[PDB]
Amino acid sequence: EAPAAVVTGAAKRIGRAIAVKLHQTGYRVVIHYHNSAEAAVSLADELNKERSNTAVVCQADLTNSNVLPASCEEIINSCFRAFGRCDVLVNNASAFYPTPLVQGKTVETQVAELIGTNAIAPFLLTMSFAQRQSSNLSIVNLCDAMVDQPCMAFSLYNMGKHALVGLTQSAALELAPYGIRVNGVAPGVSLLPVAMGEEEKDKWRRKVPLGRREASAEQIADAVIFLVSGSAQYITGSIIKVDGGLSLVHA
Amino acid sequence: EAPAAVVTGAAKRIGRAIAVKLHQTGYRVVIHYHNSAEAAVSLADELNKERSNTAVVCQADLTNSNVLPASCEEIINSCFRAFGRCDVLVNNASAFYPTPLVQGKTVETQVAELIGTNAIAPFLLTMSFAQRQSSNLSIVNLCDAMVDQPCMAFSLYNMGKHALVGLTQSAALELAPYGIRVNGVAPGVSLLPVAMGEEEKDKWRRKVPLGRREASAEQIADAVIFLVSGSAQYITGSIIKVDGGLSLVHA
Amino acid sequence: EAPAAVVTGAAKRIGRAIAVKLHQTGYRVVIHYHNSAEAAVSLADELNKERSNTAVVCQADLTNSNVLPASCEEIINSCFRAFGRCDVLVNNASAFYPTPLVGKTVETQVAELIGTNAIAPFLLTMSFAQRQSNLSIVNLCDAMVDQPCMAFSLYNMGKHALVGLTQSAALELAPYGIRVNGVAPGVSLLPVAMGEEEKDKWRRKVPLGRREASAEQIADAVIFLVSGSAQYITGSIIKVDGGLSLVHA
Amino acid sequence: EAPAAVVTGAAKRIGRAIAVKLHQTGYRVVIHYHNSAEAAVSLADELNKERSNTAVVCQADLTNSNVLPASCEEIINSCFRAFGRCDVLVNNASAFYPTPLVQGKTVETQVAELIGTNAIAPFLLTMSFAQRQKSNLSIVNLCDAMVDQPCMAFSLYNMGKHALVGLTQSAALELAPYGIRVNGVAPGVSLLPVAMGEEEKDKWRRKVPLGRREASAEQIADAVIFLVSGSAQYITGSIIKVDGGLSLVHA
Ligand SMILES: NC(=O)c1ccc[n+]([C@@H]2O[C@H](COP(=O)([O-])OP(=O)(O)OC[C@H]3O[C@@H](n4cnc5c(N)ncnc54)[C@H](OP(=O)(O)O)[C@@H]3O)[C@@H](O)[C@H]2O)c1
Ligand SMILES: NC(=O)c1ccc[n+]([C@@H]2O[C@H](COP(=O)([O-])OP(=O)(O)OC[C@H]3O[C@@H](n4cnc5c(N)ncnc54)[C@H](OP(=O)(O)O)[C@@H]3O)[C@@H](O)[C@H]2O)c1
Ligand SMILES: NC(=O)c1ccc[n+]([C@@H]2O[C@H](COP(=O)([O-])OP(=O)(O)OC[C@H]3O[C@@H](n4cnc5c(N)ncnc54)[C@H](OP(=O)(O)O)[C@@H]3O)[C@@H](O)[C@H]2O)c1
Ligand SMILES: NC(=O)c1ccc[n+]([C@@H]2O[C@H](COP(=O)([O-])OP(=O)(O)OC[C@H]3O[C@@H](n4cnc5c(N)ncnc54)[C@H](OP(=O)(O)O)[C@@H]3O)[C@@H](O)[C@H]2O)c1
Ligand SMILES: Nc1nc(N)c2c(-c3ccccc3)c(-c3ccc(Br)cc3)[nH]c2n1
Ligand SMILES: Nc1nc(N)c2c(-c3ccccc3)c(-c3ccc(Br)cc3)[nH]c2n1
Ligand SMILES: Nc1nc(N)c2c(-c3ccccc3)c(-c3ccc(Br)cc3)[nH]c2n1
Ligand SMILES: Nc1nc(N)c2c(-c3ccccc3)c(-c3ccc(Br)cc3)[nH]c2n1
Repeated sequence: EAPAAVVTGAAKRIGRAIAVKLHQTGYRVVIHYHNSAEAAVSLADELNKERSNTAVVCQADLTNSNVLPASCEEIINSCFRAFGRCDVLVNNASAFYPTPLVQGKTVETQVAELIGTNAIAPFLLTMSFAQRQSSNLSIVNLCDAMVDQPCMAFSLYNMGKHALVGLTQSAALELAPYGIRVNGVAPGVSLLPVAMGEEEKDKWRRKVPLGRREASAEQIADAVIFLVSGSAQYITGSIIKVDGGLSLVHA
Repeated sequence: EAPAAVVTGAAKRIGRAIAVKLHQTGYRVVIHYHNSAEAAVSLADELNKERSNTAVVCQADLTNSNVLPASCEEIINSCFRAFGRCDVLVNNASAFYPTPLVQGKTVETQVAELIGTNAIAPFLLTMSFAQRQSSNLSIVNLCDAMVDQPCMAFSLYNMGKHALVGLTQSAALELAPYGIRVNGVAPGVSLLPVAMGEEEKDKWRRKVPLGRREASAEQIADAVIFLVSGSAQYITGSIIKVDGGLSLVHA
Repeated sequence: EAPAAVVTGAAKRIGRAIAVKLHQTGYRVVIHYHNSAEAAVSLADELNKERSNTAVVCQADLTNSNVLPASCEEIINSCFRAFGRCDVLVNNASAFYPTPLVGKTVETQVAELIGTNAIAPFLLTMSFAQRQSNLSIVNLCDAMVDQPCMAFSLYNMGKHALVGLTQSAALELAPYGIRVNGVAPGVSLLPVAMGEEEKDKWRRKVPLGRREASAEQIADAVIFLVSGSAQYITGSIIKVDGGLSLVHA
Repeated sequence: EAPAAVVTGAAKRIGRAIAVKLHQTGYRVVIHYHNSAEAAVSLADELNKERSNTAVVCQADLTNSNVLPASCEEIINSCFRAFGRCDVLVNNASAFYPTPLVQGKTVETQVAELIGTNAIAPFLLTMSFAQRQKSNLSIVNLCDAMVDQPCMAFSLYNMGKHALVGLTQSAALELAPYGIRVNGVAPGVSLLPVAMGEEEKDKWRRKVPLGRREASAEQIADAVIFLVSGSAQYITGSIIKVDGGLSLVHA
């Protein structure tokens, strides 16, 4: 029978691309979302129309809180519900905005959001994924290739992305006895943020040595697909950059 | 007059060695502690017996919560109250224990203590240290040379230490325009846990290529006070391992 | 027409599996070898007997010396002569033996270890870039580069050099559309030569399945990096180590 | 009795600054040099005026060749003949010029020079240092903080420096039983070529978060002094960036 995948924040952009490619590949999918209800379901529609009863949505806030453990357990239960199993988890949902260390939301809701989405939620979803368990179980976390050359005033965001690296590695180690492989994919400049002015998008595009453009979500998705495939059966603890060389450029 | 430093989790072991070294090099010191009140006031007595009015204790749970921001603000304030300045902050305090992904603290609490002590409280304390500001201002984060080869089942801890790497870097970037340098010191195996039985202590020592033993607490302190000193005026963002070669030893 | 690939040290073990997989994917191949000439011409038969005229062999010593640049120029040149093109270069060949800080001369140890693992790869890359689709290079790195074997420093030195090439050439060749990346095995394809004790010694260390990578698992990552699914990947090095580099002493 | 150090390319600039400081710390010094005989000797003199019979010079080419092992072995013997002991070795001489991949030394020569100076000579020097020694014995390699963010068209230089990281770690591990520590110091932007236009110099300075200026050679030397000191006695395999945050700045 077909294998099943959760993708968090899958309604749009890189998560959507990841869900769709998983689906094209043969996976059933749980499309998680938080605010983007309509677009989660029009994606479920498009997927179901290709193959019936192979895409469900599932809603949750992944901010850090007393209920996040329960919420994450439910994101996983929702895959066991819909489809009777969970083979793959993709931690993609991510909050991303500035948090200057100096003044010239409150700071703890910033902690909860940035940290929760980017680290703690992936950790709990990792627990829950593992608890339930010729399989090919793997997890893939959306990392950041610029993690060691971070943007100005984004410390919390970066602490979250650093912790996810930490999680990737710890969980790879601890869960390899179970055959649960844990890897990551590190976009650099990919789909630019929607509000960003077009002249700012071009600035960033120009930085990238491979063809002076951002990666398509599709291109990110391909690195994910590879890591979930049987061609990655010996890979765990690896974080593939997909950055066009961006991480290599000195200031 | 004499500079002032805050050392978190300073009552004993490595934090006490830092406090002491900074005091001998001529700093006044805030000795932050959590539960170890006796050892803390005992340390501050010794240090004030050496040099009257140069040491204070300040108490605070560094567990993550919505008041942790004010608790950190107050640690910094305590230093400005007692001494009129704050030149150096050492982020030493840390919670350490297994958090197995697969199986009595709640996980939420496990998250709050492990992330909050090793990453969030430092972020917050950095913000406040920055906010409150001839001078040689620096921060020194106690990190972990094994961060990329972590203990089995210490994933929340390892995510906190990783995030602490991220802060060190992002903060160093963000606060260099203020002349605030931000660096780290990364033990490997130093003073073993108080209640580890000698036999297990030795398994760990035998792994150290340089001497087959652990770093004394002073050996850690030395790296700290180097990084604080004017012999490091241009160092920012560096984390210095003090692991006697252990991170280089493969399995 | 079908793309072409150079694989160094492709007569046997990982290098061979890589030449084979690239052939299955529809590439023509230049099979480089040094001493393993019998194996090398046998491989070429297999592949040519499967698709005619799609494999040649090419002998070279990749030890550092003043004729290396010429040797490396000629390996690339061999691919152009045999196939009219060269889309992919795989730096695989590598010398591997202890060189303690306390057989052969230290100058011969330097020239074999640094040559094979670093200098030939740099030379071959140069020649590859200068003779010019989905063009790219894959360097076989080493997942244990930052946690090495005791006494293997010339070797390690080579591998570190390789990382730097991989990055330096990734960045430099990008405006020419050449991608450069790496695959980094942990403990892989253990010989029958090694003792059961010593083979089990390494196998016990690997978190994922208590075993070494197969030649073909290392090759899989290679072909992923040359494929149209890696078009935005350059500068990247993929560990394929079953968790080994995450294991503390 | 006074300890003794070898410093390669000690005539000028950073290595001289290292020699001076080792000297001012109490070291007798071997000042090695290749073409700068006149400044080598003027330094030997300046130092010997300070303390008689504490500084010699030793000329050699450190390009890779059949005679490099012997030339390196001599350099070490030179310190032994002069001072009766070899305590510290600082590998600092480096060739540095662009070697583009794509269309007037021959490439064989460039290899020999860039890899010999940066990598093979430090290895051969490390062998002989070690061979003689079988206390506070340490080696310090001058590394590069931009080694993973390389300058465009400096592949052979970058390979050199990369191999050097590899030696540091390899040697640290292997020489640890002999009590010999092996560390590195990783300048980012220090002394700019004398002849480089100030307008070109400023483009590098302005990159540097910490004070928008290059490291002085004494700042680099402060890190080396630390590494050789008794404060660094458990420190091996470590590389300390001295870069004012430039390694942290993205494109
Ligand atoms: N874009 C890039 O160039 C880039 C660069 C480096 C790394 N990455 C990483 O690659 C991944 C994908 O990036 P992206 O730009 O596609 O992400 P994105 O557009 O910022 O957001 C991804 C999704 O995360 C979900 N999300 C945000 N906050 C949440 C919360 N509190 N609870 C639950 N879900 C939440 C959102 O879902 P709803 O819309 O359903 O509310 C959103 O659609 C991320 O992990 C990102 O950090 C991306
Ligand atoms: N020891 C090692 O071998 C080693 C290895 C790697 C890294 N490091 C790092 O070096 C630093 C010192 O190590 P160590 O072994 O001396 O640390 P430790 O004794 O395990 O912890 C130091 C102190 O941190 C404080 N702390 C713990 N939980 C807290 C909470 N919720 N709120 C406030 N404070 C809390 C405690 O103070 P009270 O006693 O007053 O409660 C504790 O005494 C740590 O960051 C550690 O991770 C040490
Ligand atoms: N095997 C592992 O576990 C492992 C681990 C980490 C990294 N890697 C890397 O992955 C790659 C493949 O590994 P491997 O174990 O398959 O390699 P291997 O069998 O040790 O060597 C492969 C080939 O390199 C060639 N070679 C050696 N010295 C040479 C010289 N002076 N000139 C030209 N060619 C020479 C030999 O060709 P001939 O037989 O024709 O003489 C040999 O067949 C290597 O770069 C290796 O370092 C492997
Ligand atoms: N300055 C920087 O910004 C920077 C940045 C990153 C790393 N570093 C590293 O820090 C170290 C010192 O840098 P620096 O700028 O002061 O050095 P440098 O001036 O570029 O060169 C140092 C010395 O190396 C010697 N040298 C060159 N080729 C040689 C050969 N074939 N054999 C023997 N010696 C040779 C020269 O000695 P003679 O003059 O006697 O011929 C020269 O004075 C170097 O290893 C460098 O790579 C420096
Ligand atoms: N969830 C999420 N969304 C994003 N949109 C980004 C973006 C993003 C922001 C601006 C332009 C392109 C991508 C990044 C990001 C991280 C480090 C650096 Br250096 C640069 C960008 N992380 C991100 N994470
Ligand atoms: N606050 C704190 N206390 C500690 N006692 C440790 C210890 C510690 C405990 C037992 C034996 C050696 C060290 C560590 C630690 C970090 C990485 C690895 Br791999 C292993 C342990 N972090 C620690 N952090
Ligand atoms: N060209 C080449 N051949 C090899 N056979 C190896 C081997 C190898 C060694 C022992 C058993 C099997 C393969 C490795 C290798 C590198 C780092 C560590 Br830590 C351990 C092994 N590199 C290698 N490179
Ligand atoms: N032996 C040597 N000398 C130098 N003068 C440099 C310089 C240097 C040359 C000009 C301006 C600034 C520094 C560098 C260097 C390292 C990383 C980058 Br990204 C760029 C240059 N390495 C060097 N190595």
